[PDB]
Amino acid sequence: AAKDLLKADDIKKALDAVKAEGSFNHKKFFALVGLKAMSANDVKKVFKAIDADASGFIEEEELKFVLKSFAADGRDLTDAETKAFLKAADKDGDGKIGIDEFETLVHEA
Ligand SMILES: [Ca+2]
Ligand SMILES: [Ca+2]
Repeated sequence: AAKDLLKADDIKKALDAVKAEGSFNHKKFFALVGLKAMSANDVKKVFKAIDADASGFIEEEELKFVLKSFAADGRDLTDAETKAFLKAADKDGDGKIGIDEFETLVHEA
């Protein structure tokens, strides 16, 4: 759904930089693809897609396929890479990244 809403080549540079098995962080990746360039509104729409279980929330499982909107199966978290996104974006440390938390980590990425 966000594959046509992106630049295409921007997703090939971020994923090509993290493809390693633990080379993903979340800042250099999103900063590359260009998700922060989107507008807070078009960001709430990017998150609505991150929301895998349609629960207006980004749970740890979402993090596993966080880059799914860009690729049904693009970057497959290594597990440790998923433990970074969760402890790098979850500021309140609640276990769920709502929008403001997500759009805040997508723009500061
Ligand atoms: Ca959710
Ligand atoms: Ca949170």
